[PDB]
Amino acid sequence: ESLTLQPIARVEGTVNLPGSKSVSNRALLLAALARGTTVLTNLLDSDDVRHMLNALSALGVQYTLSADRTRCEVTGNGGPLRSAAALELFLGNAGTAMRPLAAALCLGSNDIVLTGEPRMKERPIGHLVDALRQGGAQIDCLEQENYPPLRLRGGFQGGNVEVDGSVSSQFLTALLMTAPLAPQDTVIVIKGDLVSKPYIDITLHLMKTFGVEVDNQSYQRFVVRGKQQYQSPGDYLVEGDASSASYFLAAGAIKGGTVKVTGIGRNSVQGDIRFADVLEKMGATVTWGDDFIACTHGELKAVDMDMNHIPDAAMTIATAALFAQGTTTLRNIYNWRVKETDRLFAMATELRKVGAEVEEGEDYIRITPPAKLKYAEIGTYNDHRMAMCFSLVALSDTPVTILDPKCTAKTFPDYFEQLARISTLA
Ligand SMILES: O=C(O)C1=C[C@@H](OP(=O)(O)O)[C@@H](O)[C@H](O)C1
Repeated sequence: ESLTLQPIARVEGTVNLPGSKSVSNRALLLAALARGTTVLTNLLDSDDVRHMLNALSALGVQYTLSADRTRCEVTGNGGPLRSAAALELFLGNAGTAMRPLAAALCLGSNDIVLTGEPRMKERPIGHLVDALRQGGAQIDCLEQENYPPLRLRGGFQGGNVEVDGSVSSQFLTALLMTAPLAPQDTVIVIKGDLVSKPYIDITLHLMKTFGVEVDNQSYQRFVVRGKQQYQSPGDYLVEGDASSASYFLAAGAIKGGTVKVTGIGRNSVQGDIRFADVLEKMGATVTWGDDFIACTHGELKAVDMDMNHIPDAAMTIATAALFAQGTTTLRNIYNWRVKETDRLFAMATELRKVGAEVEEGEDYIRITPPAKLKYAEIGTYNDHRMAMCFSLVALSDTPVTILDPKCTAKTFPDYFEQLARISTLA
């Protein structure tokens, strides 16, 4: 399968964002653990969320979904997830299911195997397993240490644990969400640098919404009290997805017009709202509201920036760089290599097909645009963001052909239709 995008002369309009994947999967897990019934509004319907929903169903969590799957009423367990069956749960390539559920299922005495698609068995989890085992969990890495599939037999108590922060923030997120329900207090010491810190902030905001606070000591040590129970907030509104928003804001920066996205704004908890600051630095004009961000085209110039705070939205800058004057350098993005694909390799390989000169560093990428873009078929590596980032090539005089376009469904099934709604073809 492929989709050819014809050259787009102008983008403009207003995009009502689908729900945030990061918020959706945290809120589903917390609602399943909490006391009380939580009603989630603007939940994302995408593969990653569906895998979380299916796992929760298999684990006995009671919930109802609206016809469109964006409103979900979750009856909380008022305690850890529990199954008497020796289940095997398939989690696709959803890190926000695999990492958080691996930790959550270490509470109690279940016997559950977590697995996923071939790529998920190549994505690291050892830093999380190490910390969980330090706290008493029984875990078997059935194929190789440091990777799924995992057999979880429970027993996490708490105590003094160390988690490496240098590869994924999702390990710390998973520990943070599970620790409050453990029988003992947990003191988490961070080994090394912590990457993707804004996603830790999402986790802490969500936990607070569900009635639990922790002591965050400068992102280097976290004190969590055990013996707690999450408390349903009642209604909870899932923010629009700020990572999905990046494509439309960038499209406005490149080929607007003014493109406005709704469902996020200046006070959102998602770190990817800071992507708009990059577009502003490149020369676009950005306007903020409480519930929108808008971007209007201006002449674009390259940037050289540390992108560790926005690793996903940073991919959008890599293709937006094709439209900027000068060489763009994106630094401190090593963990691109361990995500849906090796995104440093993939981004460099596909950018070169459209004519860019690319230096693929170990943990950075440097992109020098060609004078004129070239037509290419873009491989997408079963990575939603490769498809969505390369859609921006068509904001030029050159079409682009996206291979396997349905991979966008990991987080954004209707991406191309939403892009078409704001596009005027040349
Ligand atoms: O916690 C989250 O919701 C996420 C954390 C990030 O991963 P890393 O912490 O591995 O960078 C991000 O890339 C991912 O898409 C979503």
